Amino acid sequence: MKVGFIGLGIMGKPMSKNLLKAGYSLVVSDRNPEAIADVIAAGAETASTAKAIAEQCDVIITMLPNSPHVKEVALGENGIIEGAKPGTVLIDMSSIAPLASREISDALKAKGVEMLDAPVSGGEPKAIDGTLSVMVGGDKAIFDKYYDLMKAMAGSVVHTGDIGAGNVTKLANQVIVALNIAAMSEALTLATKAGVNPDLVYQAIRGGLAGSTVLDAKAPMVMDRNFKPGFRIDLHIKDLANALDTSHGVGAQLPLTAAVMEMMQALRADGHGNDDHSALACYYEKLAKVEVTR
Ligand SMILES: [Cl-]
Repeated sequence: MKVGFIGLGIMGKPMSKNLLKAGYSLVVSDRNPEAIADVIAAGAETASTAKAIAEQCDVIITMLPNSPHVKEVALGENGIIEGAKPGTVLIDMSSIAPLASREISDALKAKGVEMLDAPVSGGEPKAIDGTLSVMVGGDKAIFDKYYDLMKAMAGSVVHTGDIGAGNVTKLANQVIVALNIAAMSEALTLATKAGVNPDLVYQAIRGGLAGSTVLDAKAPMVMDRNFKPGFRIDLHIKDLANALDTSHGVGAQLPLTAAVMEMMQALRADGHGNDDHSALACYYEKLAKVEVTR
């Protein structure tokens, strides 16, 4: 097993380093040569194209921002499909529209290339420490074959259905993450405006029914004025767009997501698109005229 890994960003880079630590041999690529250099310094090899990675690796992980990027890497000129022999597996760990996962899977299947959609959750801290949750769609046999590989980056790896089900699960995930952040922001801004120190609020509630992974990850960032990604608002906008599109296709009911989407549009318009999604707090701060600080 040489394992391909394409996309060495905020999530991808630490994930690849966990695979190296677990003893896997990697051939890596990214648009940033410095990101490649960092991962080769940890033990990886590299190649000049996705096609060349696919020529050398029986399994390839992608960790990319959106469907256009995955489509270019998987299907485009010098892409995976041009180098992959029948039986090669793509594990796309990107968060992309479920329809796009299915489209890319069908295109790869025509060449005999298999695919799992295995997006993740846990944020940069859990990408680093290897305790991500992974949620996967595709064939059970392929899931079972690469469970250990995926588990080397993760605290949990769960099969959720056929191809695309990983990304459907990730849409549900991203609805929860956005709303949990917004809810934290709404509540902390209320308490601050009403004259109670939000750090004492955080300490007081974190152990009860209001406790969450978002609360412990993001309340400190907000109060310390640290909005460095992390996970950019612009990427969360793409995920909510996908969630809303899916909801409108199947007739689900997404009122709170629809509201938080408009908040994120306001944040993007006010220069916060490249901030961590904890910057949802800044929306509330600006409307309530108070800052949530230590
Ligand atoms: Cl997408």
